[PDB]
Amino acid sequence: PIVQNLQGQMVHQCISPRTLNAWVKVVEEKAFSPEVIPMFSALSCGATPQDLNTMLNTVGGHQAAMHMLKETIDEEAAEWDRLHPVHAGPIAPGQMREPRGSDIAGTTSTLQEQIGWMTHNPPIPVGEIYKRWIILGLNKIVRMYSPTSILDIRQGPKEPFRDYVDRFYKTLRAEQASQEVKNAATETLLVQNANPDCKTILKALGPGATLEEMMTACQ
Amino acid sequence: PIVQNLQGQMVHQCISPRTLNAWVKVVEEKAFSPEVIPMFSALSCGATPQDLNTMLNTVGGHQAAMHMLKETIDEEAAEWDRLHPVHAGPIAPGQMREPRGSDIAGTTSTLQEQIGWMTHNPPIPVGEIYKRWIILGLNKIVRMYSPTSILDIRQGPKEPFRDYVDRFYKTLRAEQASQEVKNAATETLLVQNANPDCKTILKALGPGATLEEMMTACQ
Amino acid sequence: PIVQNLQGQMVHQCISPRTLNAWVKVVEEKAFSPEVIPMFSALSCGATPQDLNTMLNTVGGHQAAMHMLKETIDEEAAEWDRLHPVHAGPIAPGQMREPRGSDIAGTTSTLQEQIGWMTHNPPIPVGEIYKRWIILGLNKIVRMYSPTSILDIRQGPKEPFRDYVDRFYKTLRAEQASQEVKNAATETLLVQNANPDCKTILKALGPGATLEEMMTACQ
Amino acid sequence: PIVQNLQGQMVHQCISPRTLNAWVKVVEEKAFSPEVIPMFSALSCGATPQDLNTMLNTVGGHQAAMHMLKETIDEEAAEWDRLHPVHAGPIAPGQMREPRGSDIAGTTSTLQEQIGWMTHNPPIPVGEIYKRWIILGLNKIVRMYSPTSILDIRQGPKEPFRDYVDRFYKTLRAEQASQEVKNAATETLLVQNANPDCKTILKALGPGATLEEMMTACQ
Amino acid sequence: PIVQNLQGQMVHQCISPRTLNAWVKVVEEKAFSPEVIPMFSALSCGATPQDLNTMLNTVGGHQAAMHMLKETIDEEAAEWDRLHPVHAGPIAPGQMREPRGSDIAGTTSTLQEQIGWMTHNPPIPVGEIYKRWIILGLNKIVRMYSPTSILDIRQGPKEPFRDYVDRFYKTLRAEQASQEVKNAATETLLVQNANPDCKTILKALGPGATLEEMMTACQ
Amino acid sequence: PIVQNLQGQMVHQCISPRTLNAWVKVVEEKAFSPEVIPMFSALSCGATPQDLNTMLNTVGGHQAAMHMLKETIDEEAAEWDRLHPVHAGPIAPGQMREPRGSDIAGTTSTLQEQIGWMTHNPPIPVGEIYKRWIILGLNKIVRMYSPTSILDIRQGPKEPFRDYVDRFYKTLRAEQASQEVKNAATETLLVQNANPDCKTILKALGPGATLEEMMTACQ
Ligand SMILES: [Cl-]
Ligand SMILES: [Cl-]
Ligand SMILES: [Cl-]
Ligand SMILES: [Cl-]
Ligand SMILES: [Cl-]
Ligand SMILES: [Cl-]
Ligand SMILES: [Cl-]
Ligand SMILES: [Cl-]
Ligand SMILES: [Cl-]
Ligand SMILES: [Cl-]
Ligand SMILES: [Cl-]
Ligand SMILES: [Cl-]
Ligand SMILES: [Cl-]
Ligand SMILES: [Cl-]
Ligand SMILES: [Cl-]
Ligand SMILES: [Cl-]
Ligand SMILES: [Cl-]
Ligand SMILES: [Cl-]
Ligand SMILES: [Cl-]
Ligand SMILES: [Cl-]
Ligand SMILES: [Cl-]
Ligand SMILES: [Cl-]
Ligand SMILES: [Cl-]
Ligand SMILES: [Cl-]
Ligand SMILES: [Cl-]
Ligand SMILES: [Cl-]
Ligand SMILES: [Cl-]
Ligand SMILES: [Cl-]
Ligand SMILES: [Cl-]
Ligand SMILES: [Cl-]
Repeated sequence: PIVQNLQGQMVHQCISPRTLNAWVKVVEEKAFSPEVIPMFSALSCGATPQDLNTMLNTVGGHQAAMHMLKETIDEEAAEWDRLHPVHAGPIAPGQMREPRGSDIAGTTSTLQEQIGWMTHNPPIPVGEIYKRWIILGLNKIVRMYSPTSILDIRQGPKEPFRDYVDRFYKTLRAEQASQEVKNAATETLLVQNANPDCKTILKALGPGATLEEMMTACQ
Repeated sequence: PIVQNLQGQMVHQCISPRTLNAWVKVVEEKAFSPEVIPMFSALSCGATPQDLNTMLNTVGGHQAAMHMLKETIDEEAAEWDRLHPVHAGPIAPGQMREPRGSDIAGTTSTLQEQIGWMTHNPPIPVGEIYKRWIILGLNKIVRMYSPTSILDIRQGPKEPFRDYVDRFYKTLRAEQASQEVKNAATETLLVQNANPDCKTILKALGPGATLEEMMTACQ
Repeated sequence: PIVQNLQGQMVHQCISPRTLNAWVKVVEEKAFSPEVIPMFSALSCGATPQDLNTMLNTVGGHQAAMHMLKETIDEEAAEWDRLHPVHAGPIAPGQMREPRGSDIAGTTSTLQEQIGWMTHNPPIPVGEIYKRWIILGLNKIVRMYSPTSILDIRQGPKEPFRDYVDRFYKTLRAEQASQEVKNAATETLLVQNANPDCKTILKALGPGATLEEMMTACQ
Repeated sequence: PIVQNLQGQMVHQCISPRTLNAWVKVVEEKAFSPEVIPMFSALSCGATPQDLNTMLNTVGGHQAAMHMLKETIDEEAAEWDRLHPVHAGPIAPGQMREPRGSDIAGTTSTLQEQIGWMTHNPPIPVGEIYKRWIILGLNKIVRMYSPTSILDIRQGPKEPFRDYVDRFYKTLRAEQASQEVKNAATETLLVQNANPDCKTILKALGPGATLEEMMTACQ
Repeated sequence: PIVQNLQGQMVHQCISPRTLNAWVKVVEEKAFSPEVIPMFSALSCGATPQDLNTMLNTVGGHQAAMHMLKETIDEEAAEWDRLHPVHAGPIAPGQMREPRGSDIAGTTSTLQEQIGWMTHNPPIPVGEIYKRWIILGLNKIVRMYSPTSILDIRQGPKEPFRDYVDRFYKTLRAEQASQEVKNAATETLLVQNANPDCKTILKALGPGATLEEMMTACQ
Repeated sequence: PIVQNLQGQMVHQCISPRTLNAWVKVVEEKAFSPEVIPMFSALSCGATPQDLNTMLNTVGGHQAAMHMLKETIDEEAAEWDRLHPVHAGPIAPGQMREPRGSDIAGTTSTLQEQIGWMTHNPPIPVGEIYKRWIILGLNKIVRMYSPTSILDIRQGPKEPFRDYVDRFYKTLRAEQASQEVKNAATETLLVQNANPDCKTILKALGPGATLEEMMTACQ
């Protein structure tokens, strides 16, 4: 990654074996669960496009998802080239060439060029731009591999309300619905999909009840 | 986190894989036991709002609690906006804009802005302010998930007084009662809920006896 | 902890996940064995009062001992206030306020104030003062939880003298007797509690024999 | 490796025990799977030719592949000598001698000479040149040890399309075919080798369908 | 330990949790085998007397040996006081007081005083002096706990000569005999204690044969 | 080891617990396999003679080999003294005394003297000179403990050619034959010791075939 050393200058460091192993293990253990994406974003803190390609390519298996990830990366790279056409001309002695879509993806750019963009003033954060493309493609993989729909998450007649809400927002997180549909899930599906005994209690609670108040009422 | 390097300047460092893994493991092993909160506060030492959101979002499962945590965060963010209304106007070339409630929660603020507030002179510690909101919501989760009331912790007729006091303050810690009710628990419930043999000995001890004196007397 | 960086200035560092995990594990594995106290003192090297409270509060269970530890801390804090009454008045622009007993315990003082005392010239080592209070309370827990008295440690008729001396000083260490009673344990109880065959040999050795000479004679 | 320290100067560091152990373990666990090559490239970040020879020589077993790796290294070293014949003459007091093919492979060059080339201005990156030779030979080992041909990867009549695509691109990755043959694998073999039910659905999808659209259609 | 930082000045660092755990584990696993002593010397590199007492006191059990270690430390401390009687008088503003025997053992000296002696110019290496006393006492424990004498290590009639020499020098190492008795062990006891078949071959080899030549001859 | 810090000056660092443990473990797991020697050379990067003696002495067991290692060290030390007789005379205030053979082995030299030679200008690399002696003795141990001769490595009638070549160069590596005998092993013994079916195919391949071509032909 490109990290600021203990002197105030942005320099390159090699990706650590701890970072490499941590990313491989979480994919082996959790696959494409929703919480893997924030783990990927944190383990790739300050990562160059080369570091991002390293983390992706060190993953063995799940190649169906890894190839869906490449298509999303190519789609975003093509959109970047449509919005940022590179202007031909010799690069000034102290400047950097404009990055193409494949340059941000680390496939047509060298590490020195990636360091040059990320450490420029003002900097071109090709690592963070590439990471946005990767996380976008990873989120589509999480939704595709989500097995259960939120409509099928219903509380059992003897299931504790706490365990049911655990399954509810676990499923809703993988579905990655819109903000409007997710915010009202507390007042709509969570009450509708509860068992008759708890739904009766939640009805007498009235609208605008917090999740803490709803879980307390059905305990 | 924002850490002072070995030169006296506050700079940003990426959250370490050791920190990321340590927080995920303690939640997998201890869930929301009371001692998880001081572990979260220590692992998030100097953490930015982005680091705090990272630690929370890397947690898979327990989504009922994680969503109760979001509501507490939104409640505190709304209270911050009520007490600190942002004043409109162009930001001076060397100053920072006033953070909104969602800016402290890391949802509407960039890392550069969070670094700008935390490294300002005087600094706006949005990371520590956000951590106060998170710990507040985490403490409410510990109380809700506390299974046993302190009134039901009674010493068995053959249970050693040491094991009974272990269960007593373990339950009392999760209940997180007031300081007045918790301080007098030594002289009130701890003696009342003891078995007849030890309660007789603790009665002859008289008021004002230390826990060391009470445990010694019933050994 | 407050550590001297690689430039000669005392600055604050966050407590490491390795330090946090090491202290939690040794309590889970060894509880309050005598050797846990030097491990606590080493793991808390240069620790601030906040770091000390962190290590104590991350311990789940053993709450009977942890509450006995709080009473010892409060007793020492009250003794500190009796010997150091804070003088009222505005603090000079470059000075620090006098710490109260609860300030050294980290309950009424901020981290910045603890850094201010520990890095002062001359420094007020509130971390080492607090650690003395904690170790004092921890030593009382080791004695209370010591199951066997030194008077009951006797060598078996067929027990090797080496194993008996292992049990002897293991028990004596947890008892934490006075220096006078512990120094003469070599010449008094260790010989008296040996089996008849080894006691006969140790009698012919004469007074002033080293433990190496006594163990060799009964081999 | 040759790493830039926290002062802006390229200096040598010893290869860490974490790096040494991580490379030995991944070979013990994954042998010559395709994802081992990006792991080798990352673990050898900034590595000198001596570090590269160290990582290769610490591998016990797989000596058939390790000897095939030596022949590829010798072939590339001979090609380097054909394109870069060293010019005889005394080296200037501040310059470096031209590296031979065996000098880049670390067999006829000292560490000081490798540091001299890598830290030169302009630098001769003998470590990255050697790594290109090693990765080239490692890729030939991956293809040779690939057990299954892509033509034999066909979807079962009841096999889910997701698992079939997992096996498809896993096999195709080890085959390491040309870019033209690999890019069209989505529109050609992946549909041809699917079961009759999914092939019918993929036919009605039409050409130019993304892998995300194809996997969704056969779910 | 007192380590030279990355600026050329000798400063104090806290003993690491890795060092603390490594010393406790090797004692739990190997007890007082001969190879534990060089491990103790390496783990205590640059250690202060406080660090040395920390490592010794973190050891639970083996208290018979740990108390024999204290007597050896007191014997050496008394010998130091006999050779270095402290001269009374006020210490100059830039000097250090002469260390007593108990000051080197870390029992009557503070860490600041130990840092003052070790970082003095010229330095008083109280840590290395104390370590010599500890290693001296540890070596006496290794000899006492050595179960087998070198005279009883004889090669079996069917035992391979390699395994017999393994047992020979393993026993001889724990005995820690004199240099004269240990150097000639190759030409004396190693041949005398071999089986009749190998002793016949070693006799025809003649004097002055290396261990490599002796092991080859009896293979 | 003597490592260049982050300021361009060669200073001493204590050998890390990770380095100490890594060397002990690889000897416990792999003994004296050929790949242990490059692991020893890497773990001892920049090691002083004291660090080298530390790594050797921390090895418990295998004392037959460890004593054969001492004789090789003494042989090389005697050869060093024969080629470098120390010249008597007082050492200049800024110079270092000439190292004897036992000084390079770390037995008659202090750490300060070893630092003085290694950090001299020009430096006397006593650590690398000692390491050459150790690796020389370690290689003789690998050959002695090699159980199988290369002449006895023959391909089974149903053994895959890949597994046979694995056993071939594994045995040849431990034998550590000459370069001339090892280079022609591809064209001589590897074909001669193959089964009749593969030997027939390798005969029709003709001379000068690469190992990749030979393994492909017998697959
Ligand atoms: Cl690492
Ligand atoms: Cl995987
Ligand atoms: Cl994310
Ligand atoms: Cl450019
Ligand atoms: Cl609940
Ligand atoms: Cl880490
Ligand atoms: Cl979890
Ligand atoms: Cl807390
Ligand atoms: Cl701003
Ligand atoms: Cl008790
Ligand atoms: Cl850590
Ligand atoms: Cl515990
Ligand atoms: Cl202590
Ligand atoms: Cl103040
Ligand atoms: Cl004994
Ligand atoms: Cl390491
Ligand atoms: Cl292997
Ligand atoms: Cl690669
Ligand atoms: Cl040169
Ligand atoms: Cl799917
Ligand atoms: Cl550590
Ligand atoms: Cl132990
Ligand atoms: Cl030693
Ligand atoms: Cl003094
Ligand atoms: Cl042998
Ligand atoms: Cl370490
Ligand atoms: Cl071993
Ligand atoms: Cl080597
Ligand atoms: Cl000298
Ligand atoms: Cl093959």
